[PDB]
Amino acid sequence: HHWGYGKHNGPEHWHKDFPIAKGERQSPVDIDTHTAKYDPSLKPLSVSYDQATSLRILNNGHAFNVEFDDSQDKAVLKGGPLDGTYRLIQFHFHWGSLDGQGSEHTVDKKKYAAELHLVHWNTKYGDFGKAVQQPDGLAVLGIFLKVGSAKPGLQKVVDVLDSIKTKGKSADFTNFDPRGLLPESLDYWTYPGSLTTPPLLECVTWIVLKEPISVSSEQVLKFRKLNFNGEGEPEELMVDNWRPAQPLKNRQIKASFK
Ligand code: NI
Ligand code: NI
Repeated sequence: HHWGYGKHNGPEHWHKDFPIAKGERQSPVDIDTHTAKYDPSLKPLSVSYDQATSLRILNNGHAFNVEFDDSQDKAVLKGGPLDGTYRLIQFHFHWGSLDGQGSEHTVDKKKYAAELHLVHWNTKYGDFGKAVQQPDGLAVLGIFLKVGSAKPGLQKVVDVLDSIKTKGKSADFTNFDPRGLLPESLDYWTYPGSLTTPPLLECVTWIVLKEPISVSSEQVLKFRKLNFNGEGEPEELMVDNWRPAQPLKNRQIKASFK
């Protein structure tokens, strides 16, 4: 709770507390769409969110986390590059100060206005805390946001943010359907990587959807009204909470589509 996104505590500093920041499988990365190899071996991706059950939303001083009840076999990601089954625990976003930046992954160096991360843990390790200690512990579905038409399924999120403005505030947040945040297509890129915030663990199979979602300007402007600070400290708007692209280091990015 000293790391952040600023000049003196941002991404270029994180390696001091977290040496893995300079590791061999760090995220995000630029997705070079011409270099990515179509992989006919990938099985169909399966997103089964019909029983997802949200519990709460928290401003953690970095982003806001929508946390789900993951105590039962509900809200599962499987197939694609995955072996076994991964359970949804939370989602969050990364976004910019301006529409021209905000995403963590880039596509041929293109930055989107924001990116959504749906975080799932491998059920073979029994819970999230043990899964993050394993190289195949997590599967994160990444979805790019562009500014245009509103996303009606985002509006419940946008409307609770005024209740969690500052670091440490949380609220009850039930019956949120994450299916309303998906694009039409499940075409994706996949590669082995890491968490994009400290502790930067190399435990993620990344699945980045090719098709962005559209959100309105007014929706992302409400993201940018959150605060990094806690109440009673100077106001610092919660913007630019994205780590830039890291070295690919001879990993391969595979495409699900030709
Ligand atoms: Ni700290
Ligand atoms: Ni993230």
